[PDB]
Amino acid sequence: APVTHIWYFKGVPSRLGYLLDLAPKDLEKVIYFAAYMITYVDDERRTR
DNA sequence: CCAGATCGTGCGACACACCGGGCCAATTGGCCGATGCCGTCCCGCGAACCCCTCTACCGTGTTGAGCAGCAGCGGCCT
Repeated sequence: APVTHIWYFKGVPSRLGYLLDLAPKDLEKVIYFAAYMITYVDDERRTR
């Protein structure tokens, strides 16, 4: 299974957080299997 | 003065100088040929060597200092 690099996750400032605009707590929750993340949504289909 | 050392000279011996002959001793050193023991290998069996599998009373919780970013809150502004 894929894993993350600790240098680009933990070190302040959280580079992943800055790039994706995620607070470090949310990122830590996601990567360490504590909450889901929505990675795709079909806006036009649901609106129709 | 004059007689032996030194040297001249002479006669002989002569130890080889030659450069050429004519045979030989010692001493071979090869493996010739024949005989014999060891290295390698191909099984043969067996001791051990490692891996996998299953057992059903039941049983249910682990210092100080320096610098920077984030969360909560007081208080405008709409």
